[PDB]
Amino acid sequence: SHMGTIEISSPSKTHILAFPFPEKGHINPMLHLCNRLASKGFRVTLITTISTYKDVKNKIKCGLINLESIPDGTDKNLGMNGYFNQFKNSVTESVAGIIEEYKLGHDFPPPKVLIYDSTMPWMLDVAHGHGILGASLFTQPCCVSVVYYHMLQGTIDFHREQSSSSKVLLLPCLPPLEDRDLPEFDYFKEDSGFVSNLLLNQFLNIDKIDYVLFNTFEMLESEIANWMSNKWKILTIGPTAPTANYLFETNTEVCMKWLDEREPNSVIYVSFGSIASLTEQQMEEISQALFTTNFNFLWVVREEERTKLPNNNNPSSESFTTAAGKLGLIINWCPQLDVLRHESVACFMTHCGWNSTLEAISSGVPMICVPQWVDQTTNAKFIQDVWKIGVRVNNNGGGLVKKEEIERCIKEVCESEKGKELKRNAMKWKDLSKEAVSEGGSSDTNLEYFASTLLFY
Ligand SMILES: O=c1ccn([C@@H]2O[C@H](COP(=O)(O)OP(=O)(O)O)[C@@H](O)[C@H]2O)c(=O)[nH]1
Repeated sequence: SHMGTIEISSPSKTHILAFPFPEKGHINPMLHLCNRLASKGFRVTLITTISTYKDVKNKIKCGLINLESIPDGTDKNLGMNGYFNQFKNSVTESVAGIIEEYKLGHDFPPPKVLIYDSTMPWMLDVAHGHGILGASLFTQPCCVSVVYYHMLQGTIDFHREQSSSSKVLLLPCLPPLEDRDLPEFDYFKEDSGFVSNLLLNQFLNIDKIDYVLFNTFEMLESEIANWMSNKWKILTIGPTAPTANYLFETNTEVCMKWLDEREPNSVIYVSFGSIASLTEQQMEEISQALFTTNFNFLWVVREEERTKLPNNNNPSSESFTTAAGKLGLIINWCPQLDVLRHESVACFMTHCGWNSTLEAISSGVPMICVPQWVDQTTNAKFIQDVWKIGVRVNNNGGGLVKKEEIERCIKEVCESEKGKELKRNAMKWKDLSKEAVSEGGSSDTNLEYFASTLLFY
């Protein structure tokens, strides 16, 4: 006869903590990843600052994710330094308290891993200091991330005096990068060094991270992902957003109704993300282009940005018939993924934030690139010249993008034979995007590696 005990380690008895930096471009890929992990059966606790808790609570539906709030640690009114140092002190202690709370509880399994935003690398020390694994979630592509790595290593001169000559930078497994293709820190002026260090320091403890996760897929970034694979065991697990236990954004019904009433491939979707704020002159140039183009438009203009519009109680939305006989809608926020996947959307005029770029890739929507800072410039270079799914506008070579140049790009993407090829390329990358996260695809495999190895004794 036999006698003894069997212990089973399963996703249902495995507790994943996740902690995004409180900006939408960081929260959203983290949330999507939490949804996929919950679907595999894991217990998942999303930790987020109290000021983003409401936004996140309104978005998550059907249940599977356990939500915890922590203090903001900031007030958003101070300058970047201080807003950040207080921030790091505050969330270290509060996440540490959550970790210990769940180690001692009985409703949940003890935490086995903390998934933390890659720009908060000190959270690896919190995870290890409490005896649990640390997964660093990068929310930018491999290609721009490697540029930060090379910048941190201080081997090549990244200083730019662009006024006396033009520089082109060659890094391994990357295309030649002109000066305008480098991640853009000069916009931030005296805080350029601080923003820079934030992104560079993602790599301070790369050798010690238990899981390095990238919201990208291998085929999209083949050469550079492999390069990174040979140095670190990175796991490309993207897109974390679902293909065509979910996220519900506001104004979903409004935008879907409006788009349903347009013709297929008739709408330019315009958004500059959750953070960027364009000058009122830049808003003017974009306005006049969209009001004279041969297409309908849906333009997200955030509430705080309505004052920058050309034009006492800023409307939450505004409906238009344009000078070319088309229809426009300005709205404070939309379900961007549903919008990009709508048959009416012909192209995406974007600031080229990474989530916007990859959502567009996963939706097969070609792009007009109007990058503003950090990784957006590098993303635009890859969108136009590598993936060939969009066109980048030309600034005085920070410079204003004039309506005529915006119109140029709209006509190329939306009217020309070249535009038809960009669309074909975008549908191709969308299929590869789907294959990566389907069973046996590179991202499904890499995410299963993370999930399966979490169970090991
Ligand atoms: O009307 C909008 C505009 C943006 N987004 C989402 O907000 C995120 C923007 O992140 P991104 O990386 O593109 O740029 P960031 O906002 O960080 O500059 C993306 O997940 C978008 O889908 C949205 O849900 N509704």
